[PDB]
Amino acid sequence: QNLGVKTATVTRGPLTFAQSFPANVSYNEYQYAIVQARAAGFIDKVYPLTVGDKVQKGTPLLDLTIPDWVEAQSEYLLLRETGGTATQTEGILERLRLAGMPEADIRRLIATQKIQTRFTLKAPIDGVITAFDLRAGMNIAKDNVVAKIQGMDPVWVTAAIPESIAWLVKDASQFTLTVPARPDKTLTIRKWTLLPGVDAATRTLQLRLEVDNADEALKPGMNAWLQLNTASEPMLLIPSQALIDTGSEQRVITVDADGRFVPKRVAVFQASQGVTALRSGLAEGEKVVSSGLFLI
Amino acid sequence: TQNLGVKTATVTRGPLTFAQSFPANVSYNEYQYAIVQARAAGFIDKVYPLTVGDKVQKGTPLLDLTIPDWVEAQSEYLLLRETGGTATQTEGILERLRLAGMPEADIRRLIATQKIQTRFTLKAPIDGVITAFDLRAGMNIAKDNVVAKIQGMDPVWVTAAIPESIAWLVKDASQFTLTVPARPDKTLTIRKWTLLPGVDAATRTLQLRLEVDNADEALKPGMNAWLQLNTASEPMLLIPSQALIDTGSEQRVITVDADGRFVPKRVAVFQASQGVTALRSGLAEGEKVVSSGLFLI
Ligand SMILES: [Ag+]
Ligand SMILES: [Ag+]
Repeated sequence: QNLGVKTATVTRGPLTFAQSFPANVSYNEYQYAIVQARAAGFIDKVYPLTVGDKVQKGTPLLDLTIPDWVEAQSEYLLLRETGGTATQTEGILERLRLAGMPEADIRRLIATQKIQTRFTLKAPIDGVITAFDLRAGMNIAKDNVVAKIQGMDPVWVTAAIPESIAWLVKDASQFTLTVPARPDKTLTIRKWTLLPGVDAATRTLQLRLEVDNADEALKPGMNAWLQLNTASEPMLLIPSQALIDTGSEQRVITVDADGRFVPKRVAVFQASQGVTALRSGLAEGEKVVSSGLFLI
Repeated sequence: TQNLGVKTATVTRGPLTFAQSFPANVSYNEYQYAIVQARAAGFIDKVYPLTVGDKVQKGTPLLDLTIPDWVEAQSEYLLLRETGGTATQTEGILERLRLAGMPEADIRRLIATQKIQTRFTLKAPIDGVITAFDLRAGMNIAKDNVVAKIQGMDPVWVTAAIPESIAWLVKDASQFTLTVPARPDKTLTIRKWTLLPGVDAATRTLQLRLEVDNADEALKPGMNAWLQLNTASEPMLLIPSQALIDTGSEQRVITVDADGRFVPKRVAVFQASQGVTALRSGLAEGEKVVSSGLFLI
């Protein structure tokens, strides 16, 4: 009959299965930008760039020159002399932007008057080079590609999930990202999405995850770990401490408010995370004692 | 757009079923063993052609043994059938003997054959397999001391290594499908099952105690046993997979309003399994669709 004790109380609810997962970083094929040629032409310059550097934003990649183009921009040129009604000249200018002449150039042809030489092309978005090293003098064709850039503001980690435990995930907080390379502050997490593709090896769905890269502290192909938390159909819960056995016997403390205790019988369904859930034995609201201590 | 050598399919709500094979190691149940112990001090005789591990067919002899003291009273009583001592007296000692531990089938022989009871054999309780015992000949023993053990085999234990994550999703014996490389044979029926809530700290893994019906006795333990388990999923709208199509960013399939007129409806697949698929969103509970179809542009 002591009372240097602590009170506990039975509760209904689910558990929380921990689970760490292997994750490999990735570049979202969405936050990228490519620069393509308006139409065939030839090249010039090409700066001190390799397949992957750091462009600051809108900056030169290479000058280039185009034949054919000129043929008409000169034909047109004479009309401003041979009194060809405005509508005529205009009709050929659109017939040029058509083929694909930069608008800001045409104003410059019309103003500076001197036919349009070569015209450099600048990188659209800040980012990181990928593909491109081609240089000097090359013959190209229409909308053919010339180079790519990679954005880094958002990033991709793709953990490999078991279908069996798939649909138990429906909120971004179940996830807890972590990285060996960068402990640091946070690993905040934009949005999550699940490619319903069943990697036929182990029944595994690729689980895409756009992560906030601002401080740019991450490259790709790194090592990334995913602490996921799953749950369970709710069951009668009790703190583990307050449970005891050692053999076929399994059960603990009933405490009806009269401060009087009693041996009640419970069969643990499963245990996890320092607390246990009884398949059967107690009642929704019943009170039990954890950390207690008293005599025979 | 008009053929009809087809087959009709109808959308529905419900769960999927996740397959999953698992490693299992057979085992003997520490409940299906028996030990034969002595009633009281005595000495021995015989001891049959048995080794530490044979095949007892059930209730059968292990050895006969001789005991003194026992005699003391069983002779005293023998005179009360001559010296006219009320039936109540005699019977009072017989119980006082079964008390000490006298085989009921032996007393009948004491009363019938009359000849005081020489020695008396002891038989093996349960069908099984001998474990411990090789002791033989003539030996001095004491009271409830042990003599031999046996291992039952009729019920057998297999224990799969289950992940808690998936744990609670199992509540019926039929999800279990047992298979053994060694013995394809007929069935592998499965008495009862149960979970030992001890989380194997390595991988978050429970045990999965399974009592399997070993009748034909075709399984020793330490064997290889595979457990094809099936899980489930919170209910979602289903469609036969045959009746779905894509190949790129497009994903959707046949809507068939009763007018026999079809239409390209757009659906989003949550995941697939076991030959059917489940749409996160897209169609309607009971909308009609076509599997096994086939027609033109
Ligand atoms: Ag449950
Ligand atoms: Ag679903």
